[PDB]
Amino acid sequence: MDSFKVVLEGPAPWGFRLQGGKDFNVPLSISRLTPGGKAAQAGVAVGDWVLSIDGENAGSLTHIEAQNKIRACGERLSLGLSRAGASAGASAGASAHGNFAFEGIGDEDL
Repeated sequence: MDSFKVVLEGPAPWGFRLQGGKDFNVPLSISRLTPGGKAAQAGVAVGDWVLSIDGENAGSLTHIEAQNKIRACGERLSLGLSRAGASAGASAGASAHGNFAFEGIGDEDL
């Protein structure tokens, strides 16, 4: 699989989430990604497999830690993703109706 990187730098916050847990022998990946959001600008899509955060390998950090790595960002955030197989998908037209899933979240949101 061909790996790649994506750095998102901007004034406003991000609009994506993360999950998994290295400590729990679980890989890190994006939980949710708002349509046309900040992360989307860089070309990120929910489902991808996270390899590193803020230019630092996330193979030593846990789920909760992974978040702090992003929020800690000050100038720019550099994340690394890879080509996943049958990860997941989404819908764009749904936006027209207002198909969202953001509410009572934040603990993991970024």
